[PDB]
Amino acid sequence: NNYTSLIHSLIEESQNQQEKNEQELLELDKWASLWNWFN
Amino acid sequence: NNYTSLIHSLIEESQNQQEKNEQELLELDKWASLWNWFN
Repeated sequence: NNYTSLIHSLIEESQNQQEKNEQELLELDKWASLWNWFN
Repeated sequence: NNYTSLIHSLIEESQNQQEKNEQELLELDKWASLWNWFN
């Protein structure tokens, strides 16, 4: 019934994946913007 | 620039999504807590 500990682990996993996906998206934007500074 | 709003449209959609998945995980946390408090 350890479900409570595991469910909380899933919650954290869900947040680690969103935060990295978003991080990486803003990496792209910085680069694309520096890139468009020349184009 | 339009890569920027596109990046943001994907950052927003990734937020809403992550929040829905967290809500369905919270609802599972409710049922495991109910399971527990009974028995």
